[PDB]
Amino acid sequence: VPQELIEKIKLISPGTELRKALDDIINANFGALIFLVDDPKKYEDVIQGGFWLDTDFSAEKLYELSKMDGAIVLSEDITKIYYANVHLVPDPTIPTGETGTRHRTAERLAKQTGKVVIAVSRRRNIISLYYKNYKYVVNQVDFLISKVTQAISTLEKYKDNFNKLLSELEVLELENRVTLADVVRTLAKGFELLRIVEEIRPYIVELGEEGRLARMQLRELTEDVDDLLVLLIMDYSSEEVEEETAQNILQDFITRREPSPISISRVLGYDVQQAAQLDDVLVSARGYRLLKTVARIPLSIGYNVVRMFKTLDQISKASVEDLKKVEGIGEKRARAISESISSLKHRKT
Amino acid sequence: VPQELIEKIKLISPGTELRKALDDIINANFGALIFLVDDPKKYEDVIQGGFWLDTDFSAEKLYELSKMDGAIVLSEDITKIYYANVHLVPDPTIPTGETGTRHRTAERLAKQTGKVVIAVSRRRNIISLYYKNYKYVVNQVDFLISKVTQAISTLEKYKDNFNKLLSELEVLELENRVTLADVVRTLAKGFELLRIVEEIRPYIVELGEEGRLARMQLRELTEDVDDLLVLLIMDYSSEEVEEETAQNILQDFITRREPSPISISRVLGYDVQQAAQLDDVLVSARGYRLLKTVARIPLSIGYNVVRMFKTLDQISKASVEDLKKVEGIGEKRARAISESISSLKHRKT
Ligand SMILES: Nc1ncnc2c1ncn2[C@@H]1O[C@@H]2COP(=O)(O)O[C@H]3[C@@H](O)[C@H](n4cnc5c(N)ncnc54)O[C@@H]3COP(=O)(O)O[C@H]2[C@H]1O
Repeated sequence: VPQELIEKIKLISPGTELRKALDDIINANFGALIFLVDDPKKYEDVIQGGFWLDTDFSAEKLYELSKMDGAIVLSEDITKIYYANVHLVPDPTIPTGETGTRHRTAERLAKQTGKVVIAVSRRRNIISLYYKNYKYVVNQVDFLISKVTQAISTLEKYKDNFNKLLSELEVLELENRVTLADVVRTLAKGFELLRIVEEIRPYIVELGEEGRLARMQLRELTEDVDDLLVLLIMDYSSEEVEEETAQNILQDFITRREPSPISISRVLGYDVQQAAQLDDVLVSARGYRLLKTVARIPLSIGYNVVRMFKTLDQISKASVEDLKKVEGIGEKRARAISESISSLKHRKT
Repeated sequence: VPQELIEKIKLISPGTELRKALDDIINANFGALIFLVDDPKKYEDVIQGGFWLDTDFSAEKLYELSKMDGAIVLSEDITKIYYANVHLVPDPTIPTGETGTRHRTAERLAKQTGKVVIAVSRRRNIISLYYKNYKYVVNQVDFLISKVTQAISTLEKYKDNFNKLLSELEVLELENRVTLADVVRTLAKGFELLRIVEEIRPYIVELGEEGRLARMQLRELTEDVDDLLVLLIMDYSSEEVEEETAQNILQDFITRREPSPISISRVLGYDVQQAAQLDDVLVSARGYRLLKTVARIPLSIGYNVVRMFKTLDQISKASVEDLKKVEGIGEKRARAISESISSLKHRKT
């Protein structure tokens, strides 16, 4: 959905006075055909008859005017009502796949002038917005809320399985018994989880102000998942990898590439052709995840720590004095690192 | 019914563009509250909100605008539509005998402003017109046509009886055997016939263009009745009476006074007590009726003939030579008088 169309869709999203008027119109089963233009004079060839109003916009005014047949013309910023009861006459030769005089008119006029035209039939509860060559059907809140609520419920389920996988991976990581299969399984679940978020995004945007709670729920459920996934990529990829490369790996699996076991392992730098092989590849975390998340060690400085020790296992075998031999690590960083790892190994294993 | 009010009625009578619109409004069961003013700027105290239109009036525009709630404001000559969807706020203290917000509003505004206010309820088919302290309910054509058709059919009956009484009196006149009862009976039916005409007149006016055939029918039926009644009064009044005085006698019995036997005989100049005495009084026609309607002799000249011969009876016995001794009667008029009378006697008696 082009950013261009997205901007127009906001004009009729829950929260706007315009949308408030369209909802009333739908609730009353009145129909509507609205043409948005800033300079009516320039479009006098497509606008016939009706009443010249040139008055300040209001949702109540639009609703009342919609009781009359014909079309209403508003300024593009929806601050002025120019005409009411007009006959819109776009070029008949313009191709259109719409049905009925009202929708065929709206599409042709939108294509012809490059402006927005809103159509609402009396029988249905949807709002059809035509811009240029785009057509976007806007749904009622009830339909959206239902879809969004089910998606959120679905996400809770994915997140729960994700936390179960992560907790088990945590134990293995601390015991240095991690296999490629363990990592791949955790990443795949994390990728699948973030995909759902991406897919439900448009519904939430279309919800406008009625999507505030939904946004809060999504944020609470996926708060630190992206970072966590990036750190897993950095900790288990075949060879050293930057936070940028990892972040890119994440974006690829959430959209383009499909999160399949082999595909994920392959992108991580492992040469595998069968899923069964995964349980045969032993891997060791570099330590980035634990250093940043638990030890609260900045990634930049973390590269230094991994530079010297290579793996979390070797980092947990170092002492305060030993750890301080790394640039950026003082008695404080050294303590945080050492104490945080030792504490986890005692509580988790 | 005041003339200043009859003028306003014409504004919504069948045939006008305004009435065409109101008929449609009624057919669609839309309601209507129309305010007719000349200077829109001067009523900012009773007119609130709505849309300023200042556009040319048309029946279709009014109809379309009546779909919205509220009132419409038109110019007094029905050439412009000033406002639509407005809230009318007349003084609440002004007395009103109307029921419902719309009609109470209409009567108050008309009284407060001295202007015309038209109200139409959604459920009923009558147009209520308010002007100053007047209220006139206009009916649909179908209701008016039924009443008018009945009245005409009734007039046909009275006219048929008038014609029979007239032919009977004609015989009696030619034979000089007329009694006051015969005269009064004929005049009575003639006064009753013209009264019916007077009572149906407002129905005819209210029919507007749709009353053309009705008017033609009333004219054909009562054509020369008035003249005939005036001539009878002149021929049978106790003492010589001027035409104007006869016409005034007619006007009175057609509106004010009641055409009862004794009453008519009284006004004719005969001192009668009981209606049974009428058959006892013998009277002789002066001759005006026959001289003017049959001999085509102007009243100014007929006076001369009566002045000399005194009665139709004597006139019928006068020779051409005798008649030519009268001022205004030459060989031509003498022949016409003599021949027209001898012809009637031969044919009728
Ligand atoms: N001051 C008041 N006191 C008690 N009830 C009140 C009221 N004001 C409004 N209402 C109630 O609301 C109903 C509908 O109001 P509405 O404006 O839609 O629909 C109205 C309106 O479009 C028109 N109308 C009435 N008075 C008007 C006024 N002063 N100015 C402009 N339009 C008026 O006639 C329609 C029907 O009138 P109706 O009385 O049958 O129906 C009224 C009445 O039952």
